[PDB]
Amino acid sequence: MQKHWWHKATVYQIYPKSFMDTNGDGIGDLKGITSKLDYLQKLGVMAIWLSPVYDSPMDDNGYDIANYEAIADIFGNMADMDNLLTQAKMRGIKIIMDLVVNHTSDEHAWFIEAREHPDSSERDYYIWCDQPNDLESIFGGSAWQYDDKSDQYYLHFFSKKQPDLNWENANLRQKIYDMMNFWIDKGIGGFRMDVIDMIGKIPAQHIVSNGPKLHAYLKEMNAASFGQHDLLTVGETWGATPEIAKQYSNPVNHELSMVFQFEHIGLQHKPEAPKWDYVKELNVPALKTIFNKWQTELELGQGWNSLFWNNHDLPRVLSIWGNTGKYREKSAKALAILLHLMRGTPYIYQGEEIGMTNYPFKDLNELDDIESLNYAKEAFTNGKSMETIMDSIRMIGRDNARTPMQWDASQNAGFSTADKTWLPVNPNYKDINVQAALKNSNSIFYTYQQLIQLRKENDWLVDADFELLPTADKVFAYLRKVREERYLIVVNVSDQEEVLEIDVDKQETLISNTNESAALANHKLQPWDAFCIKIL
Ligand SMILES: [Ca+2]
Ligand SMILES: [Ca+2]
Ligand SMILES: [Ca+2]
Repeated sequence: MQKHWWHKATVYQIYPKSFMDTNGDGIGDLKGITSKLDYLQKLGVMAIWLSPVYDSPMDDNGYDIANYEAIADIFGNMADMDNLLTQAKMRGIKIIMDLVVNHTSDEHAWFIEAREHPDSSERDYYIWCDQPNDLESIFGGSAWQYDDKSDQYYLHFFSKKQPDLNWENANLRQKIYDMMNFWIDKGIGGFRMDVIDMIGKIPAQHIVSNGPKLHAYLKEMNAASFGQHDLLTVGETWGATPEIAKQYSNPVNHELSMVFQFEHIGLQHKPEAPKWDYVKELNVPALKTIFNKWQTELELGQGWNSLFWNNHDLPRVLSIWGNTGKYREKSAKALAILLHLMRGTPYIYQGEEIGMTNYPFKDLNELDDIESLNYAKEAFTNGKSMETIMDSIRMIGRDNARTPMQWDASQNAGFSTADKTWLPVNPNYKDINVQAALKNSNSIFYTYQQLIQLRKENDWLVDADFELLPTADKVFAYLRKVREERYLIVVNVSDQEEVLEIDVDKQETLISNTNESAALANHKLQPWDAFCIKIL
């Protein structure tokens, strides 16, 4: 197991439009991010996964790129970007850019030429057809959009303004590599690869993710760009299984460092049902099976896990799986303890470290996300009341993760000085904000800070194995072992008292949000009790 700088790293995901606004337009920008690097350094993260800040029409808020080498005017300019890289590096922080190459904006120059001149080479940069099959767009409707100018349908698994790139075109792939090397030379620390498991798509055969040439393309990409460097590459792979992740992350395959797997996220909705048909409560026994599987199947040297609870497309963890009332702070720490002490690279989504929650959206106008808006329009004429629709969106809507970062108790939680913010600031900012989190020595922030420091200083977080222990349904306990070291992690993922039928010899407490001694002696766990102790 060759160790790289990122094996001890914790990554922080920033959603640019909602992090920090510095010019009063109600939207976050690059200078905003740069001004908060001391805060992130204090937190201890070693890298930032920066969501798209490239030139874009914003149909999918940055994931529909019109120019891979230009900063969207709304975030600032290339000078601001360069300074961010510089200032971040000065503080031990690397920047991981969001690589979105499965598709581009329909306003990208390649597509404009493809449509304007169907004989051009860029025409083959996309996927066209005369007779469309029944493939569907992930944002609703057909994945094929009819273009009346050229008289053919172009593929788009996402919005109509996000035409898919043709990865069978070796020349297109090379263009992508040239663009990737453009960013590599600027000093980035890696790439977060957007739906990367779709580049092996074969539309005509209804093959989307995990296509036959997927890994060959990744090997080619690696060899043509990031491979020669020591960067962190993580792919967003919704169709990833432990076996597939081994192929992606085992160093011997020369592909990626790790990938985001969404099997645990699948528990947020009924099996074989739309994400909108959400599950009210976390099936802890189900989560235990999934986490244990990924921990066991990806043994050191054979692969590497990424660890996350939420992102810019998911409900904040406290709202979907934690507690947002009497045990908000405690459940937040519990969930933090539970995830970060497993083997892998953990990712913290902005606001997660202070325990932010979903937002109580009142109506559709207040929303912004095309996915939710498309869902609402369809659902309303298919048996769903507006109230039922708004209820699903308040729980699952991607906009819940996109409300402004809550810095303090001043106007707009200190996010901006503008009359209004692009997305509304959650009123709970009066109680939930960075300033208040930093002031309280035992706040959620310090739990994450401590977890981050434990990983940077102790090899066992990486070297130790993982063993799930038999416990009550809602109790998530496991031990990490290596050499003469044995670590016991116990987390009561429950709003109520649970049993703990174990006997151990505690020799050291690494971290705890409660009186771990009392729990061990009384053989019972208080709601959301969580701790890691070194045992004999
Ligand atoms: Ca701004
Ligand atoms: Ca026509
Ligand atoms: Ca003002």
